[PDB]
Amino acid sequence: PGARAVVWFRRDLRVEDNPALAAAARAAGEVVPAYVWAPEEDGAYYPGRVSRWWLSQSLKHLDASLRRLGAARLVTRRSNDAVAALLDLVRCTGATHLFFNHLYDPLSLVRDYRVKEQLAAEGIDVQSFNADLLYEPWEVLDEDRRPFTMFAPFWNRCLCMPDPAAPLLPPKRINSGDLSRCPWDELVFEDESERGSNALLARAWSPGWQNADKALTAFLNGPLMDYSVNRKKADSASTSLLSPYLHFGELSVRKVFHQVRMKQLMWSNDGNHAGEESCTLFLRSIGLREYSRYLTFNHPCSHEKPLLSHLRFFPWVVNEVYFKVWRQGRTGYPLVDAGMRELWATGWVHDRIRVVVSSFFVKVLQLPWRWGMKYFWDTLLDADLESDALGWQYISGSLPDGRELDRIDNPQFEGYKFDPHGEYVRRWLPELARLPTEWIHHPWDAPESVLQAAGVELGSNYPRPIVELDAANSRLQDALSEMWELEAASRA
Amino acid sequence: PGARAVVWFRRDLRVEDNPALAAAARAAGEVVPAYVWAPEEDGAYYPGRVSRWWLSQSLKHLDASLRRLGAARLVTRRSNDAVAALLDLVRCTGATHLFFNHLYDPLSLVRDYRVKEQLAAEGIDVQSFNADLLYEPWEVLDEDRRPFTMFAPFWNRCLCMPDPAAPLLPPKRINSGDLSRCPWDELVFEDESERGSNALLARAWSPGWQNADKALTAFLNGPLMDYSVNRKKADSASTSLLSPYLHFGELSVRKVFHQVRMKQLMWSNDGNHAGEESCTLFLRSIGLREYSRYLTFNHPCSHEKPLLSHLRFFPWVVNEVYFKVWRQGRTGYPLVDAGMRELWATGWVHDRIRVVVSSFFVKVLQLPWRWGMKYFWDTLLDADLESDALGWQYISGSLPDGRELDRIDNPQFEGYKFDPHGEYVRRWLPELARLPTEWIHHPWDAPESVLQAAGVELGSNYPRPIVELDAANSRLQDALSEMWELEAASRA
Amino acid sequence: PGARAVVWFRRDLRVEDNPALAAAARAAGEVVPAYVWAPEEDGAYYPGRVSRWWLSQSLKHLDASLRRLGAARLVTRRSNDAVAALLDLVRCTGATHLFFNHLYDPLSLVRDYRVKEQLAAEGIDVQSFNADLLYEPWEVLDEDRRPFTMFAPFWNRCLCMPDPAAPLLPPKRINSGDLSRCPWDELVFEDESERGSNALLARAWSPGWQNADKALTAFLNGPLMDYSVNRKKADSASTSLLSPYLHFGELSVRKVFHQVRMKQLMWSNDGNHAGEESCTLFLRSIGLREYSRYLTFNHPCSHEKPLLSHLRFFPWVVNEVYFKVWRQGRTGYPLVDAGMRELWATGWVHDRIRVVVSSFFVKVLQLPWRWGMKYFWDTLLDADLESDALGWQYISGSLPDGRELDRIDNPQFEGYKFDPHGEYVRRWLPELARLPTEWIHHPWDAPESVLQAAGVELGSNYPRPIVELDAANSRLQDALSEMWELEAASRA
Amino acid sequence: PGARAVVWFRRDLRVEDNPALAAAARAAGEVVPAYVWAPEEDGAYYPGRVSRWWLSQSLKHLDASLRRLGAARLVTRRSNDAVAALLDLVRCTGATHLFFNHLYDPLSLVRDYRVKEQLAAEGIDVQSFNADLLYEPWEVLDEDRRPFTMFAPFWNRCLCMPDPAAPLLPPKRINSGDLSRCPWDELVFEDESERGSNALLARAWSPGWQNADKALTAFLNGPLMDYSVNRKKADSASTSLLSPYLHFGELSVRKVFHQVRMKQLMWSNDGNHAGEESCTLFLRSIGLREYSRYLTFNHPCSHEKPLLSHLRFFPWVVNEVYFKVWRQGRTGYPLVDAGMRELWATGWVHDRIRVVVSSFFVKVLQLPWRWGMKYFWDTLLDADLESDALGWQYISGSLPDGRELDRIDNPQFEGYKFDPHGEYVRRWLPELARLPTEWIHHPWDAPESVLQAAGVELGSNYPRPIVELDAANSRLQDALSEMWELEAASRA
Ligand SMILES: Cc1cc2nc3c(=O)[nH]c(=O)nc-3n(C[C@H](O)[C@H](O)[C@H](O)COP(=O)(O)OP(=O)(O)OC[C@H]3O[C@@H](n4cnc5c(N)ncnc54)[C@H](O)[C@@H]3O)c2cc1C
Repeated sequence: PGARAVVWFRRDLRVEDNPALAAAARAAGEVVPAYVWAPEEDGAYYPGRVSRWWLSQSLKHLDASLRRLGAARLVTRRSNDAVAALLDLVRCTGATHLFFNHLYDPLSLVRDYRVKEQLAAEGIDVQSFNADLLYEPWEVLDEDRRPFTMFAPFWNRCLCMPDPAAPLLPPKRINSGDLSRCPWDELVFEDESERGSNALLARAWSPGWQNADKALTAFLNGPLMDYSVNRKKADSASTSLLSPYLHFGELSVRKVFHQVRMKQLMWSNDGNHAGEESCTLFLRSIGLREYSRYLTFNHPCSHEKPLLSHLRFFPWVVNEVYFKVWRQGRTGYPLVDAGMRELWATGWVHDRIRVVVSSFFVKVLQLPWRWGMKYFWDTLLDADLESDALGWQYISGSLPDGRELDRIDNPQFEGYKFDPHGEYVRRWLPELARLPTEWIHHPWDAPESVLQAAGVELGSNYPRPIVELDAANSRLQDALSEMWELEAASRA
Repeated sequence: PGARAVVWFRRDLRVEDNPALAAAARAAGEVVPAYVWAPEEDGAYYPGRVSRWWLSQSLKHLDASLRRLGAARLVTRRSNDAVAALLDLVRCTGATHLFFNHLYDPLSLVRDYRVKEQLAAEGIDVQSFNADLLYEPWEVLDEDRRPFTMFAPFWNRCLCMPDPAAPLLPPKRINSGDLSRCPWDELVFEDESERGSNALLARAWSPGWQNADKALTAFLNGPLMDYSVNRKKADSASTSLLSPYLHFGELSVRKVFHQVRMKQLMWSNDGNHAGEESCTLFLRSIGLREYSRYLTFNHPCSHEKPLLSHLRFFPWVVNEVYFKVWRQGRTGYPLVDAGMRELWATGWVHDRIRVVVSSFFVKVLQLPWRWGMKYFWDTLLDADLESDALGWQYISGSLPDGRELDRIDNPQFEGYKFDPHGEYVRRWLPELARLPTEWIHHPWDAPESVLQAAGVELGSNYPRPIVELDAANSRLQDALSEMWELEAASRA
Repeated sequence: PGARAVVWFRRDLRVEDNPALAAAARAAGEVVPAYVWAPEEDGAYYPGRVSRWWLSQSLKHLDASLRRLGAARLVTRRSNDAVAALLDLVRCTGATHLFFNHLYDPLSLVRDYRVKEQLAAEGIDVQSFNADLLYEPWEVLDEDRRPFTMFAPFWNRCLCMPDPAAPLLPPKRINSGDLSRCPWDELVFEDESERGSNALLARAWSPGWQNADKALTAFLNGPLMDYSVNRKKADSASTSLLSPYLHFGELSVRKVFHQVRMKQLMWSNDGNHAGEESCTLFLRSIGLREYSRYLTFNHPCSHEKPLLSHLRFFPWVVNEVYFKVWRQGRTGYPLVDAGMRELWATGWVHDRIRVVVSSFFVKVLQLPWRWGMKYFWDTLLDADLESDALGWQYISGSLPDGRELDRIDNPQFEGYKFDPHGEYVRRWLPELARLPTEWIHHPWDAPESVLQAAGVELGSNYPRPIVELDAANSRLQDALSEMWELEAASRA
Repeated sequence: PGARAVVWFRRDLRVEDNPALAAAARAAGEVVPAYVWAPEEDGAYYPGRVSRWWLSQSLKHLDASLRRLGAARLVTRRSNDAVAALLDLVRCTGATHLFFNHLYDPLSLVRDYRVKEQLAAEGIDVQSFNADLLYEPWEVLDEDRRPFTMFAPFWNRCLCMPDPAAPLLPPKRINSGDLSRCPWDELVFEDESERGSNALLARAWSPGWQNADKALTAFLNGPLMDYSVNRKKADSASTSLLSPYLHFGELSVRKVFHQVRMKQLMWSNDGNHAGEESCTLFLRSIGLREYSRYLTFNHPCSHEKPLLSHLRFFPWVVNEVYFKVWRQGRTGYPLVDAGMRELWATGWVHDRIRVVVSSFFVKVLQLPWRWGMKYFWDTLLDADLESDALGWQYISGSLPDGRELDRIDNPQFEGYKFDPHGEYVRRWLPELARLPTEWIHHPWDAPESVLQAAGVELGSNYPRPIVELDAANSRLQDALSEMWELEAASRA
C-alpha cells in the first residue's frame, strides 16, 4: 500500500500468469504498467518488418486489456537508451519498485543487469522472475553438474524432473496512479509504405493476449488428438499454430503444459490410446523451445563466436539473384515454392517445410546463411532469434543431433512425407494445380508429354529449376571438402 | 525411494490435485493406496441408502483409474475399528509413511487425531493436508482474531484474500509394492434387495473421478454464461449439477475456482458484461460450501448442543402418516410434490426447490426436523452432513441470515419465482399435466369448473391438500408463541 | 376471367397441391375461399373437444396464409344448414363456380350430392376432385371387378399399380373480389371454460398448413432411416408424428409419397440397405389410411349396420367408475397408464400403445366400446372417424386380419416389445419411476420386498390393479361363449 | 408385356423423371438401356477434353445405377454411324420399340429425324419426349404467333404461363432381357496421356446421377437464401454450382423448378422477405438456359450463318502467343488471371467472371472469338454449345440485350462488383497475395513504392500487363469503325 510499483514487460504481453503483475500488486497497491521502445540500442538487429506488425497489435490488445483490468493506460515511452527510460519513468511515476520479467536472449542478457546495477544504485528495488520459460535453464543439470550437448537427455531428465508451476490467476483488478500525463509517446512500428499491405496478416492470424488464450483452447479439442500421426503432414491444420502467440508470451507456456498434461490424463482413462502418445509428443515439441532457451543461455552465441562458426571456412557463391528467386515462388522446386509463397503471403509456414526451404538455402543454393536468417527474421511473426537460431543450427550440420550437412534431401519423397496427396502445393502454387501428384514435386523429371497433359510448360507457367539439382549435390560435396581441407590447414 | 508410503482417502476420490497422492510419491517411491469401511464406528449415523450407491461406483472408478496410473489395486479393508486397520495395513504393506487428507466433519474430527496419536506412538509419520476445501477454516479471521456469525462478510473478506492454490497435476504414474495379497475384503455398500432398483440413478447421474472432470468442463461452455439470470429457475438445466461430484471430492474445488475465474477473465475482455456477473455469482455459490465447512469447524455441532437447539422447546405433531405422504408425491402441493417425486426418482433436486420442500416439512407439516434430515441423508447423492446441516439451519429460523421461521411461503408466487411457465411440475407431475399454469401450483384455489376443464378431480388424480394451508399458518404462529412462551419460562 | 369462382374446404386445409384451389384460379380469375361451420347438422356426432382446438388454429393459419397468397380473407359463415350456406354465399359473393374437395366419410358422403343437386338446380357448376387420398377407393379393384376383404392384397395390388399424381405446386398468387363484407361470422370452436387448459397442446404440437410441411421434411432427414427397426418402440421419437397434420389435409398425402419414394431411391444407390426396407415399411403405414378410406367407402358403416355389429350379442358391464379409472392414469397397469396419462396430457399416443389401451378397454374392462370411441374422438387431435373406426375394428376381433378377440395380451412382454428398457413408463408415470424394469409393467407380480426397494406401495403411490388380470381373462372367455351361444340362438 | 423396348439417352443421364424410361417400361415389360458413341459423325466438333472426363464418369454412375434398378447393364456400342447402331441394336436386342429423349442442338436436330425416318421405315415405333427443358421452345409464342428477340418478355410471359410438369418418380425396378452378350464395346473417352492429370477434377467436382440430386438438395438449405445479394460475388460459394449436372441432365430441370418454387412458398409464409426475392432470381437464372434452347431452336445457328455473323467484317490480330498467355494465368490482369487459373485448374468458373475473361478475349486481345470458344468447349465441364453459344453472343455486341461491344470494362470496379475484398484473386493468384486490395486488380496503376511494400515486382512475380489497357481501348474503337466502315461498303 506504500507506493506505486511499476512493471515493464517486453516479451510477456499477457495479464494472466505474469509474475511481474503478481509482484507489483503484491508489494505496492498502486501499479502502473509500461513498455519501452529503444530499438537503435536494442542493437543490430531490429525486430523484422512483420514481427513489428504483430507487436503493435499486441500492445493495442494489451493497452485496452490493461485498461479494463485497471484503468491506467499502457504507457509508451521511446528513448535512445532503455536504462535511461525507467529512470525517466520512476521519477515521473513517483515509484519505488520496478518489477519485470526475465529474457534469456543475448541482446538483453546484459541489459537486465545494467537495468539492475544502474537502478539499484538509485535504491529502487529492481526485481524480476520467470514467466517466459518452463524449466529455468539454470535449473537443469547433467549427472554431476555439467551441461547437455544434445536434446535427447535434456528432455529425458526434464520429464522425471518435478512438475513446473501451475499458472497464476490474473490479479482481480488493478489501478494506476496519476497517468500524470507523464510519457505518452505514440510508437512507430511500421513504415508508412507497408501499412496497408501488412494487414492481410490479420486475415490468417489474429494477435492478442486474449486471442492467444483461445488459440490454444481450440487446439486441444480438435487438432491435438490426431496430432501424433499428422504432425509431419503439412497439408492440413495438423499443428497448434501457436508459436508467435508463445513467442511474445501472450500464451503462458505453463498454462499450456498444465492443459496438455490434463488432456493426456483424461484420454488415458478414456481409453484413447493414441491421445496419450499424441499428447506426449506435443509436449516434446514444446520442449524444443525450452532447449532453445537453454542453448543460448549455455553457449556464448554472441560476438563474435557465431552460432555457425564451423562453416566459417565454407565457400558459397555470393549471388544476389539466386537469393531473389528464393525470396519468391520461382525456384523451380514446388515444395520450396509453396512454402516460399506462404511465408511471404502469411508470415508462417509449417515447421517441417521450414527445413525444406531453409535447407534448400544453404544446401543447393549454397548461399550465405546470414541472408536466410534476415529474411526469416524480417518476414516471420513467430521470430525469436533464440529458437530460430536453433532451427538454423539443426538444419545445417551443427547440432550433434541435427541432420547431416553433407546430404541433400531428394524432394520427391521428402514431399511425400510432408504433402502426401500433394495439396499443399496447389493451394499456393496453382500454376501447376493440375499435373498429377506422382511428380508434382518433380516437374522436371516427369515426361514432356505429361507436362502437356497438365499444361505446365516450364518457362511459361512454373519456371525451370534454378541449379538443376544433380550438380549442386556434386558441388556441395566438393564445397564440404574444401571446408574439411582448409580447417585442417588452419589447425596448424 | 526408501520405503512404501501409503495414502488412505475417504472423501477425496480423485487422482488429480490430491496432495496425499503428491506426498506419498514424494517421500516414498513405492505408493500403495487404500480405503477402509468401518461404518459401525463411523458412528450413528451411517451414510444413506444412495450415498452408498454412489460411493461404491466411485471406488470402482477409483480402483480401475488407480490401477491404470499405477498397477496396484485399490485395497479394500473393512474392520470394526478404523484406527486398528491402518495398523493392520502398515505391517501388512510394510510401510513407514501414511498420508491422507483432512476432513472437517465432527464424526471424523476426532478420528484423525486418534489416527495420529495411535499412529505416532508407532513411529509412523502420519501427515495429511488440504484438498477438500478452498480457504482453510482456520485461515480466515474477523478484524481482530474472531469468527463470522453471518455469510456476508466471510465471503466479502475471502474475496480480497489471496488467490488459493492452483490445482496440482496428477502424478506421472505410480506403483504398488506387493499387493501382498494382503487385505482384499470385498465391500458391501447396498443391501441385496435394493440393488436393481438403485441403478436408475445411473440413467440421470454418472459418478466417477473422470465423469466429474467433464461434469464441470461441460458446464462452463454451456449453462455457466446465462446462469446469473436463471440460477433461480428450476425448470431447466440452470445449474452446475456438480454437487455430489464435489461432495466426495471427485472434482477439485480449486480446479473449479481456477477455471471459473478464468472464464470470467475471458468474458470481461470479450465484452460479455453478463458473463462476469454470472461468473461471480457462481463463485459465491461455491463459497456457500466453504462457509459450511467453516461453521461446523467453528461451532460445536456435536453431542449434544444440536444445530437446531433453539427449536428445542417447539411443539410439533409426531404424526407418522403426514410424513409418509410427504415422503412421496401426495401432499397436495405440486411444487413440493414434483420435488418429492424427483428426489426419490433421481437423488437430486434443485437447491431452491429443496427449500420449498424442506420448509414445507418444518413449517406446515410441523413435523420433527430430524425426520426430514434422515430422509435427505438417506435419499440424496450429494449428502454431506456439513452443507446439509447448513441448509437445514438457513431454512428454519436459525442462521441470522437464514429466512424467517415465522413466515410460511405462499406457494403460488414462490412457484412463479422458481417455475414460471410451470413445466417443472408436469415433467414429474403429469396427473395435472393439463391444468393451465395460472394455478398449477394452486389447484385448490382455482375454480371447480376449471379443474374439470383440465381433468384434475382432487381425490382421483392429484390428492386434496394435506392440512389446508391457512390453518397451519395460523398454528405455526401459536406454535412459535409457545416456543417464545416456554423459553422465557426456563430462562428462570 | 369471367367471374369469381369460390372454393370451400373442410378437411383439406392447405394451399399446396389443392386441386380445388387449382381449379378455381383456372376457370375464374377471381377466387374467394370459404369454410362453413354447421355442426348441429353435421350430425351426431361432433368433432371432439381437441379436434376443435386444432381446427381453430389451422383456420387461423389458413386465413393468414390465404390472405398472403391473395388478400381476401378466409370467409367464415356459420349456419344451421350447410347446403343453405353456399347459396347464401354464391349470391353474396356474386359467383358462378363452386369447387371443393371430396370427403369419403359417411356423414358427408350424402352431403356432397345434396350440395350438388341443390346447387346444380341453381345452374352453378359444382365440381370437386381428389386431394385427400392417394388411390381413389373406386380406382382399385379385385381380379374380376370385386372388393378386398383384407389389407394384404389391397396394398400388394396398389404397389404394382401406377404411380399416383405428383403434387401440384401452389398457385402463384390469388385474389378476392369484394370481401363485400358479406358473411364474417366469427366462429366458436371451444367452450370458454377449457380455453386456457387447452393450449398446452401447443407445447407438444404445433398445427398449421406450414407447420405440417416441415413436420414431414424434418422426419425424412432424421427418424425415417432407422424406422424399420424402431416403429414398434414407443420410448423414442420413432415415428412420423404426422397424423393430425395428415388428417386435416395440411400435409399432402402424395407430397409425402413422392418424397418418401425419392428417399428410398437415394438410399438404394447410397448402398443403405436398411433405408429401403425402412422406407417401404413407412409407405405401407400410409397405405393403412388409404385402406381406411376404402373400407368406409366399401362397406356401409352407417345407420345402423354398425362397424362392430358382431359384438351385438356381447354382454359387458355398464360400469361408469371402471371407465373413469380408465379415463385417467389409475388402472394399475403401467403401460396402459402412461398411455392414458399422455393421451389426455397431449392428445397423441403411439399407435402400438393405442392398441394396448384400446384393447384393455374392450378386453379386460369388458366395457361398451362406444364409450372408448367417444373419448378417443373427444381427446385426440388426429381423430378421423374413418381411420379411428378402422383401428377399433382391427383391435377387437372384426377385421379378418385384426388380432384375436379371444386373446388378452399379457402386459409384461407386450411391454418389452413396445418399451424395452421401460422409459416410456417413467416419463409419464414417475410415481414408480424407480422400481427396476424387470417388472415395471407388472408391479403386482413382483415381490413385496422389491416394491419397497423402490417405494411403490400400491394404494399410496400407484394404485392396485383394477380387475386383477386373471379373472377378466377367465370372464372374457365366458363372455365370448355367450356371444357364440346367443348368435346361434338367433340364427333361428 | 409384349416385347423388349429399348431407351437410348445422350444428355439425360438420370433415372428419375426420365420420360423415356417411363415410356419403355410402360409399353414393353422388358427394357434394356443403351448409349452410343459415334463421335466422328457426331460432327466437328467433338465434346472437349474434360466434357469427356465427366461423361465417362456419369456413364459409370449410370451403369451401376441402372444395374441396381434393373440388372442388365448399360450397353455401350461405338460405331461410325449412329443411325446404323440402333439398327445393329434392335435386331441384336430383339426389340420392337425404341424410345429416347429430345435434344435441341443443331448437330442432333437432324439426327433425331433420320433416327426416325430410317427407323420408321423398319416399322420400329421410334418415339421421344421432353426431359431436357422446362418450357418446350415451340410451346411459347409472341402475342400473335411470332418469336422473341430479347430475354425480357420471353420470361415475363413464361412466368404467367402454366406450371410445368412435376417430376415423374423413377420406375420401381426394371429388367433386361438377354444382355445377349450382344454389343459390349468398352468406350474410349480420354487419351491415355491425360488420364492421371484429369482426375483432380474429382477433387472439386463429383459427377453422377446421384451426386447431382444432392448437389441441389444441399444448395436449397444453404446458399439459396442469401443468393439474391451475393449472386454477383465470386469470392464465395454464392451460386448453385449445379450447371454441368444440369447440362448432362443428371439433375431434372423441373425437379429443381418444383423444389425452388416450394422453398419460395415456405419462405413467404415464413416471413422471410428476402428468400422470395432470392428465390425468384434463381428461377430467372434457370430461365436463361430455357431461352438458350429457345434461341438455337429459333434461329439457324448452323452452317454457315454463324452466331456472330455481325463481326464478320471485323479485323482482329491472328496472334498465337497472345492467346497462349490468355490460355494461362499470365495476362497481367488479376481478375482475368484468377479466372484463367481456375478454369484450367478445375473446369468451372463463376458466371460473372466468365464474362470478364471472355470479354477480355474479344475486347482487349482482339483475337478471333472462335479461339475462345474452343478452349471453353475443351476445358469446361458445363459445356453445352447451346448455352455457351448464348454466353458468347450476350458478351460481344450481338444480343439486343447483351452488353455493348464498344465498351471495354474497366477492371478496377468491375472487380469490386465481383470480388469486393479481393480474396478471389489470392486464392488462385497468391503471387500477389499481399498487395492491398485497393489495387489488387490494378497492379500497374498503383505506385512503385507500394508494389515493393507487397513484393510484386511485375516481371518477376506477376507479369506486366499484355497490351497496356489504354491502347487496346483506343484500337477497338478504330476496329469497330472499320466494321461499320466496311459493312456499309458491302451493303452495296
Ligand atoms: C434444505 C437444503 C438442503 C441441502 N442439502 C445439501 C447436501 O446434502 N449436500 C450439498 O452439497 N449441498 C446441500 N444444500 C445446498 C444446495 O442446495 C446444494 O448445493 C444444491 O442442491 C446443489 O445443486 P448444484 O449442483 O446445482 O449447486 P451449484 O449451484 O451448481 O453450485 C455448486 C456448489 O454450490 C454449493 N452450495 C450452493 N448452495 C449451498 C448451500 N445453501 N449450502 C451449502 N452449499 C451450497 C454447493 O456446495 C455446490 O457444491 C442444501 C440446501 C438446502 C436449502
